[PDB]
Amino acid sequence: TAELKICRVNRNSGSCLGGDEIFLLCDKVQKEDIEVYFTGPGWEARGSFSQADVHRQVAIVFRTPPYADPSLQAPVRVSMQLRRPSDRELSEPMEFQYLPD
Amino acid sequence: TAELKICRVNRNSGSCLGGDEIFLLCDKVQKEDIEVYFTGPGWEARGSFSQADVHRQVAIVFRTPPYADPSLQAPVRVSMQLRRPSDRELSEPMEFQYLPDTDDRHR
Repeated sequence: TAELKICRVNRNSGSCLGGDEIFLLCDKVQKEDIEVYFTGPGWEARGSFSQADVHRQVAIVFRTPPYADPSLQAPVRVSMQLRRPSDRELSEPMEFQYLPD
Repeated sequence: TAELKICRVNRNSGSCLGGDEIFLLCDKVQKEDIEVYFTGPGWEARGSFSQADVHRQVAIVFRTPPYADPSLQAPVRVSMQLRRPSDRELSEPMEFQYLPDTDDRHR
């Protein structure tokens, strides 16, 4: 039922230390059944936010998670995706790059 | 405050030269009847965006207008509000701080 779609973001790169605030505009989602996933080879972490951070079901403001390597020497590419935990549905991925701090 | 309301923004400060991208979350608005109104003593300006920049009536991504003075030496706080042209309704004001900036091409 329904699909997940990332429409726009304020940024697609951030520090490998995590903690950057991201504004993500999306198609209708359910605040109690939604997450933001970051994935790379041998690594996965969720964006940090609460239900109050989901605005009118069409935008999520969250903080990026720390990357697996806190002392990056060059950019690394990971995928950012919306994920509905109930049915495991995933949105098409968006490129996100973690950078040296 | 009645119906127009700014709920959250990605940043509340930017260059006095304008052009900074702002993500503003708000209560329901009509894309063809809404604007972001900046004001200060004897100065007014509007944020720049297209109707396509209004996301599902509850979010606006816009570029800040340039402040009245590009020679700003110290930060200056101004007001930022949602404004509805049709009935001139205004949201409660949010503070925005313009910051000094330079352009090697402008003297």
